[PDB]
Amino acid sequence: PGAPGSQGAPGLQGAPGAPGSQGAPGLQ
Amino acid sequence: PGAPGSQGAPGLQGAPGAPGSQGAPGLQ
Amino acid sequence: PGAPGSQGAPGLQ
Amino acid sequence: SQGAPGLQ
Repeated sequence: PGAPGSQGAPGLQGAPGAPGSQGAPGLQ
Repeated sequence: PGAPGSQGAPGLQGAPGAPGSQGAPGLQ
Repeated sequence: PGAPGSQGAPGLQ
Repeated sequence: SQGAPGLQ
């Protein structure tokens, strides 16, 4: 029955990141 | 004692959400 | 029964 | 008994 270390919650996201400065065309 | 080492850690993606790196140059 | 491990990944992009 | 990390 017990199994310390067996499959728990399947890995999702885990190490999410993020885009940096997406910028915007404030020019012309 | 269940199934040893059953964890299925994907460890992929899990971070790339909002994509896009435009940094639309401006100023001028 | 056994244990359906991960038949889906909740979330989105 | 148990002994799991997980998630964010």
